[PDB]
Amino acid sequence: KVFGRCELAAAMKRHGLDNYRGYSLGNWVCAAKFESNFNTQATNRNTDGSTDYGILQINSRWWCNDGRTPGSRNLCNIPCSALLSSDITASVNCAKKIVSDGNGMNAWVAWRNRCKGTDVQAWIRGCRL
Ligand SMILES: [Cl-]
Ligand SMILES: [Cl-]
Ligand SMILES: [Cl-]
Repeated sequence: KVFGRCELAAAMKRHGLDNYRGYSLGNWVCAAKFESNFNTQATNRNTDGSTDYGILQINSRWWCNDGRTPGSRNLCNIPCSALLSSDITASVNCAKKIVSDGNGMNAWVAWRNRCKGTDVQAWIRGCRL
């Protein structure tokens, strides 16, 4: 599914990401914009042979099992394909685990490079939340 901006903001709030580990909602919407363009079916191969999946481009090296990432872990205990669903629940519960891990949202290179320090509140402008 390709989420609408305000549509994703509302689902992310409802699932408890607004200010999760101190990251306001616009941070999360911003990260999804630049990771997936709001498309739950986004997949992208990394140089290390791992793959990123879903609206938040959660990676198979640590976080999900795709059966084809040597030496990998599955810390969120999910098939990577569950991150592709139009239901963002597995993605959100997995993001919560990732962002508590130490480096916060820096774990999303696109967040660090494209969202961090910007007017991320713009990503939730106009939304009834
Ligand atoms: Cl915000
Ligand atoms: Cl694997
Ligand atoms: Cl932090």
